[PDB]
Amino acid sequence: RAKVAMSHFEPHEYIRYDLLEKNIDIVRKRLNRPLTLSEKIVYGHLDDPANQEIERGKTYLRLRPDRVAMQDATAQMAMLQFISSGLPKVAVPSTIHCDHLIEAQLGGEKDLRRAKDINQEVYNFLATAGAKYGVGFWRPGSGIIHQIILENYAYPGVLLIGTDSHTPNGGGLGGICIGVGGADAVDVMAGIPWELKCPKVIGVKLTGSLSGWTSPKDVILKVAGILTVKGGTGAIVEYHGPGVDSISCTGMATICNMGAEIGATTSVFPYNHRMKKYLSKTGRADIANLADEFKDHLVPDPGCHYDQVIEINLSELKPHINGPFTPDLAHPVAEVGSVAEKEGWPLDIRVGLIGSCTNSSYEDMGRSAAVAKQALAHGLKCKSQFTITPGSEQIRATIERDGYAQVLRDVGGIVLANACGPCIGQWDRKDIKKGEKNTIVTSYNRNFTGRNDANPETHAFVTSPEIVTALAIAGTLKFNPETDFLTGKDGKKFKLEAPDADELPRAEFDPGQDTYQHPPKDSSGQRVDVSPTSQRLQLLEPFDKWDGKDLEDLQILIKVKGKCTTDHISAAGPWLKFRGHLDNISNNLLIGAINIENRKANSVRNAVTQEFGPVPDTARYYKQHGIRWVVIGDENYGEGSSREHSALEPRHLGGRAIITKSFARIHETNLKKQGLLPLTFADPADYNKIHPVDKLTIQGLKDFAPGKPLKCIIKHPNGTQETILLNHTFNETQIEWFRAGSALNRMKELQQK
Ligand code: SF4
Repeated sequence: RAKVAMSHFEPHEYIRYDLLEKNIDIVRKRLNRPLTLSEKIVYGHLDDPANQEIERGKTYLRLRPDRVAMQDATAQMAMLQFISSGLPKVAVPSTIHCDHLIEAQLGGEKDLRRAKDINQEVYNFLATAGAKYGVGFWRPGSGIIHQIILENYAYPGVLLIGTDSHTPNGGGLGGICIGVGGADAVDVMAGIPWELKCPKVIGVKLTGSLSGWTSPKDVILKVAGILTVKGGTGAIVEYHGPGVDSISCTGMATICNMGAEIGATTSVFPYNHRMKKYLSKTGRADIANLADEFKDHLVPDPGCHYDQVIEINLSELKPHINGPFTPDLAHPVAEVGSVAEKEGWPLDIRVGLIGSCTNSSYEDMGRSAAVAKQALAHGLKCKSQFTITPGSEQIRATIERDGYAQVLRDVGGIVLANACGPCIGQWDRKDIKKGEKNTIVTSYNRNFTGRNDANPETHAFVTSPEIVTALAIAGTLKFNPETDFLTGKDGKKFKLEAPDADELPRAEFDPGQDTYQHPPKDSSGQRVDVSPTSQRLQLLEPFDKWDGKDLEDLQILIKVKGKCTTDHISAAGPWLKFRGHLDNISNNLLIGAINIENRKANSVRNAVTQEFGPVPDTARYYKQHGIRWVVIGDENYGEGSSREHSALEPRHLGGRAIITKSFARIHETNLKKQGLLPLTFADPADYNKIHPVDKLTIQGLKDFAPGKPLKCIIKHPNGTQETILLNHTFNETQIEWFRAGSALNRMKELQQK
């Protein structure tokens, strides 16, 4: 067909829209109905379009992704599992992005220099494993993974998977970009079909157009308050309607990004002229030209069916601020001042933080700068502390050039390295004592307990970058930028005009310094060295194969009450130091989860000793003594981040099964991948029949089968037993992972020995 390369770094890897077209046509012949846009891109990437059973919410699709992207907090364990596979080279375009391990402390260059010193061992391991297996490497300082992907790798119709739950960001350029755990990335780098449960499709019709202070972030802050954090589970969110053309390409990426907070498989927007424009300004006019010739396959079919439709009128949407400890507690900015007051949420804002992958684009920096120049024109500066993270080197170089960074420095902000930083708790915060109740407002996405600064009483609210700037200048939540007055230096009351800024640089982007490192596709005879006494890296020992028996008299390690996020199961911040060391990071296992017995975090009863202690220590004690254990959880267990450490750690410390009312998708897949049994109650009221003291037998593992429930015998202390039924969503591919001990063990059996 055309020979248009997938990116500037892979001149020989061509976009296959011909293949996409061919597969869409095979599938629509079978289904005889309109296809949504997500169905076109997803079913157009099927391994076997002619034979695949396609039922939304029901069948597992065997897909062929176009490329794999990893960031350095998850790439370590994905590459250690790739090293166990024994395979010589990755089968599809793959990149590593070093963005998670740069701690904010001093700002910019100083923080970057220090992270390069502190994290040398890790960055060295990833560059070397990258050179050897043929993975591209974006060096520290290059930018947050999703901003580098939008700028260089996402195009209309791509199917991309990434080891990070905010990989949906790339839906802002018309592709299907899905968050997975490191073991799923290994399947694709290994060349075997990736499986995904066929999604439902929620259509969101946008009407009207944005104006004034309302920005793209408000659309997804409103959708999250509507759907709630579990409302998107099992579905792709597909935006459509006349209002779509009112949003910039990075604005579309913001809305798709935070779809992660409602549990959605991903989100996507149809190819339009704002995307074409962004592709041309990022050096990819030939890809825009080819997508124009294939435009039919890059928009939804007329009259396609959504399983749920939501309609939002962009012209009536007002500025929102969500939180404090869930991203779906939504408030208009005009009322957060009074709800806070009523609820006892601290009103004075300590720190205002703009950035993260959700809101770090050129336009976000221009709109924040536009608020800040108005304050400056009245002789004001931020009352709160104010930090700014540019999403990539190209954006840092261009906002510097076009004057935005200096305005933001002059109102009192500190520009941080192009990295996650305070968003995953990589922040050396010292203005509050630990346990001090305080409020910070961010333009981030999650705001779970102790995620930004490990302080559980920090109240974090997420909003748009221009509203963080306005509230940082006022320093109080009781300020509405739309209505209220600030007092300048000169004694006059003045009002903030709504920010206006260009979506893209008028001139071209300044690319900044060189940060990509191509694999030697010649040499590749690197030895990857992992010191056997390293505290940060450790080669994996394979998990045990299933012994062929039922699981009798399992001890309950903990019965969790309430919300149990992957940040509750395997915290980040200081623990990021150990993301390549399974035994060392297992010391944070479930330390944030609330135990129903006492309502305490990290305090469970050891069954043998009858002493209450830390959860990691109690799991190690049971493991040491041969006691197999179980976790009993509530609804949406595993909400959040895709980090597979939340599944690897319970497997390492002797866990066998996790029985909940429901699971978030990526955690449930990670649990099956590591050879654990994720099971749900056939009747959620049975959660109330199980007490911490009871022992459980899971029965019927011998004829474990797709669609057949498992019998659980609850053994009460008084001799009383009760049988309940537990559902599972395993197909026969996944039952093989369980029988082998893990998915990686199974792949190694298929290597003929
Ligand atoms: S959500 Fe935060 S921690 Fe996760 S990739 Fe984005 S900026 Fe980094």
